[PDB]
Amino acid sequence: ADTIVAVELDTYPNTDIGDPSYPHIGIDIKSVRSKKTAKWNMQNGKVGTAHIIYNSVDKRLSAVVSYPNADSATVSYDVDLDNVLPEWVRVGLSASTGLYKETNTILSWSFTSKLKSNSTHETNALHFMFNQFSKDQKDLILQGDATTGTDGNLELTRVSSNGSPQGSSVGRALFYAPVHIWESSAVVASFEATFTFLIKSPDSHPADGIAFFISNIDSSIPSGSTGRLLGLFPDAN
Amino acid sequence: ADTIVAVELDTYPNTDIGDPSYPHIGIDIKSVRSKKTAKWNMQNGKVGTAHIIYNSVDKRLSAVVSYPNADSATVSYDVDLDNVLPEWVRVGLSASTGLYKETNTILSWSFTSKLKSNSTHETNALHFMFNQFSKDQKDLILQGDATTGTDGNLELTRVSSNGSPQGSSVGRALFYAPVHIWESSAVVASFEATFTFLIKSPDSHPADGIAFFISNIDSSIPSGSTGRLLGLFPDAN
Amino acid sequence: ADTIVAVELDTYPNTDIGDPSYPHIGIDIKSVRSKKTAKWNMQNGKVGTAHIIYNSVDKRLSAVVSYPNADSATVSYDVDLDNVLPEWVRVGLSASTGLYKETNTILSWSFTSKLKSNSTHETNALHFMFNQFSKDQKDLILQGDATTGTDGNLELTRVSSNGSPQGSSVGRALFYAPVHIWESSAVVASFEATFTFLIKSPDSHPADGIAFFISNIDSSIPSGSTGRLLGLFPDAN
Amino acid sequence: ADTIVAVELDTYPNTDIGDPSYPHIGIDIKSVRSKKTAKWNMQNGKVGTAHIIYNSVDKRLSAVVSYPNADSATVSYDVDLDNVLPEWVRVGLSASTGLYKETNTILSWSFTSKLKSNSTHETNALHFMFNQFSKDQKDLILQGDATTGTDGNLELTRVSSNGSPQGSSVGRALFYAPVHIWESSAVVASFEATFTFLIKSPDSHPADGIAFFISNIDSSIPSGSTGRLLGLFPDAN
Ligand SMILES: [Ca+2]
Ligand SMILES: [Ca+2]
Ligand SMILES: [Ca+2]
Ligand SMILES: [Ca+2]
Ligand SMILES: [Mn+2]
Ligand SMILES: [Mn+2]
Ligand SMILES: [Mn+2]
Ligand SMILES: [Mn+2]
Repeated sequence: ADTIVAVELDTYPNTDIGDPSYPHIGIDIKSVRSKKTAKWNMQNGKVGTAHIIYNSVDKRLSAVVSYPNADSATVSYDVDLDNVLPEWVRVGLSASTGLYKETNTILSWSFTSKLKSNSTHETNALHFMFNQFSKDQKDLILQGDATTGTDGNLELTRVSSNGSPQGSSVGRALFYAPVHIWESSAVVASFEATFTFLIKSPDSHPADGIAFFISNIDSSIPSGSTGRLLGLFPDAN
Repeated sequence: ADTIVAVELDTYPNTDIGDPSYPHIGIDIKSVRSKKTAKWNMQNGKVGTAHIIYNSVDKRLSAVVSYPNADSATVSYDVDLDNVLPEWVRVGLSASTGLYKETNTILSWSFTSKLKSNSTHETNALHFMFNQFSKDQKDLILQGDATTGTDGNLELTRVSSNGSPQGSSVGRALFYAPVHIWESSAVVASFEATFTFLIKSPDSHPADGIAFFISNIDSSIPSGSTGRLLGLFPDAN
Repeated sequence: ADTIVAVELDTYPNTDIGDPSYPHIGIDIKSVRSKKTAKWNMQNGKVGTAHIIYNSVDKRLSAVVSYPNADSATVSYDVDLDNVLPEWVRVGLSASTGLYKETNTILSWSFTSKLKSNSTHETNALHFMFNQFSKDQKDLILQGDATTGTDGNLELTRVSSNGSPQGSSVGRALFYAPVHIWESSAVVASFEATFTFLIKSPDSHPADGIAFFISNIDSSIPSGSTGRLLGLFPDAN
Repeated sequence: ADTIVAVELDTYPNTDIGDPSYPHIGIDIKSVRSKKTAKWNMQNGKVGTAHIIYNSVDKRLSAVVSYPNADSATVSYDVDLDNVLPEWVRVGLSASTGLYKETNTILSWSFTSKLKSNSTHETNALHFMFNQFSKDQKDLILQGDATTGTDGNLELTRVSSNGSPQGSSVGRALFYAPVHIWESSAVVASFEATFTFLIKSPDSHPADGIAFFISNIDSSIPSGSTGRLLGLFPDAN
């Protein structure tokens, strides 16, 4: 099985796998049963923004989510990612629906990783920024039901020709290049990610959510990971 | 009196003001008596690099210092800088000598500050990078004995025409623009700084050190702040 | 008198000073009588974006302006800016109204300048990005009628309490730090600027326009530079 | 056959394929017979830096090469790259030796590509920066004799265990992700690249050179492209 670290924007409360009884933001370390959660006042049909930050000095994975005109939600968890993830990873976005559903539309995604060595300075970095997505977006690896180019956006889960979200859908987008998150000479390693999203549903109960994740380079959607598993995990262990 | 937050590279142990009995890196919050220190294996005559990082989510000021071919030193301290510093600040480098002395030569200095609001994204930033310093470096405010342009470097303390460091010297360089570190709409604020330095002395006992600092916009060198006060503080309280 | 280089977004045709008979984008080198113009299909009440680029190898000042859903306009002019401007400059935005009027609202402004020397690499840079403007925006020098903070924007010219633009108005905003555009060791120097603007008028004939400019560090609004002079020039020579 | 655009640092004069009678920098558009050249005072055993710049407004490919303590060389050529290259490309470094030889050592490589659309702003970008290269550099596609990790560098051509360059060698390194250089909504597209290199030879006549190139995504070393063909072209047409 893959190795996954993720920040989830979890729209549906599954209380038997430890979700709180409300939409929430969570930090997931090798399990869908988040290590830490915070209440998230999710707004159906509004564009929101998520930010994720980490560095190897402090060893704290943190995230913040907001909408215009609204207060933010934040969550943090102390974890040494070099003890969880391999030295080379891929980074991605994932989303799912089940019997309950929503659009999982990404309007923008940026990421920056840096490795500073002890050689005079000495800086190594990767940065990408998407503010549109075209039909043939060659620097993304699309998995499952994910598509690019409809209204210039990344649709992680299936949307009907009329714009209605579909149930029982899972999809992911991974950046094409592998990312180097640990190196033996690094004195500080850091990453930051931001994405803007639009979660809409005809229903009072949207599901299931969107996640930013970091994985082994060869990660793939686990079998049966629709719905509450967010396209990330094979089971709810 | 000014308000100062600083990361010190303290080359001389002054044990009556709480220094450990060795060169050390420290976090200074409104006092020269560091809140946290770590041992620093300072190398006379070699070029080193310091990194300083902070964000308003985690509220942890951290620093790392290294040389080529050597292990690093690091220090961290939990502090909410919005409860210490004003909303607008200046950022700078400071150094001093006393009866013991050293060169306090800066070869490069970079800084990045970001304020992310809840408006769609919404990013505000300041970045500067110096890898040389000319004679008339109009975007630096020089204080005390600091000069620019000798061998293209920033000499924080006085150096004789022959290159020998002088005693009883203090000097600072502040970036010309004020820096916005808090704003009411910000959902995350962060800063990072890096500088490369060359501390050389003819003597077995160099003094006194170099600091990266953040201050009120109108900060000036306190009277009598040569030597152990690092050009930062009026007394050792 | 100041030394001015500017890219004008000129909303009102003043045919006796060489304007074409339509709104236009122009390159202004020490005169309001542009060296080069292109037709600009200005849209009253819509948010547009302008981009300005230059480097010292090619010695060509270029600009592009667009709106969403519309084609762009572009203009270029061959000019060695080191023969026009001093080594240190300030950069700014300017706008005016006369007997005809418009809002001259800036929603965002970014700028990047780089000087690459022959020392190993060796990079020097300044970057700033504003996506909001607060009431007390200490890193801007405001001149004339310019204000910050109304709806989070920079209003270059006066707007009544009800939002109606006023006539006979001029205002500018300059970045606080001086900018180094030439240095003796530089092997390549470049700059890029972007700003987003909203020009609205109740009238079929808006005036007078918005400009991005580069000037001597001590530049000030010339006497009598409302209307067709764009807050930039003392006369129409 | 591949489609190649390159900037060559050509160390050996092959006068029957149009080289000038001295080391030179050149712009190569689909042929090893440069469209434009300039004299290059190459220094055996010294670290140099090359810069390459282009944008779609001006349609001018320019390059500058220098050493510390020395004057620069520059070359430019007017060319619309959207009429030469496909919309998606890979970017790379190439080098070769023949019966004459040199080390073709890369110490650093950076690249930035940007696509600005007419949507509010709207920015898309890719940036990478290498200041070291490890043994298993997963974000580089190595071709031919290229290796990474010896002394932390990228060795494009073969070097014996003792550090002597070998003859009859060719090697390339391409960034792993495809790069988007044209898009239908872009109003400005640009790229910039920088690399630092060390060309050393025991011989009074080093050969053959180093190039930065842009190619179809599936580009490979052409058969027989050692020596004067620089790992780029199948023949000297
Ligand atoms: Ca759930
Ligand atoms: Ca001390
Ligand atoms: Ca006019
Ligand atoms: Ca040749
Ligand atoms: Mn959950
Ligand atoms: Mn101390
Ligand atoms: Mn005009
Ligand atoms: Mn040639």
